[PDB]
Amino acid sequence: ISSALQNLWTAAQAAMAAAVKAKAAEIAATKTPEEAKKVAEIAEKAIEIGKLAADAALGIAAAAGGKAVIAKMADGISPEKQAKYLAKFDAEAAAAKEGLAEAEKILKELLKEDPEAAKALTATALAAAAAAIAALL
Repeated sequence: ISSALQNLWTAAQAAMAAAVKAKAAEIAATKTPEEAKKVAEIAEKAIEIGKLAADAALGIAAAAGGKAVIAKMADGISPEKQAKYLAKFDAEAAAAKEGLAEAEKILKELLKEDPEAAKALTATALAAAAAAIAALL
């Protein structure tokens, strides 16, 4: 049902987090335990960045697809309903861009905490997110 789709998305997010944590273990192995704890916290925030970016990309793509669907159902539907659903979809895209802004907010502080670990963990998170987004679509 929608059950299995949510199970798929849950498992994809779990794979993303597992990739980020594997990279985090690689980084922490060359650090003191006291700095490795910091690496772990940066890894958690990078996992969050990856989830946000994936959700935002999916929302933007769904909104664009819906607006294209309305642009074919041209005079098949009244201009009033056209505007109704084009707006609903613009709000959908706006929420996705809000998620992107929050991801940027987190990335800027992670760069203010440890730029090299932030860069590596966020690159791993975004790559796992791209792989999941492509696998779903």
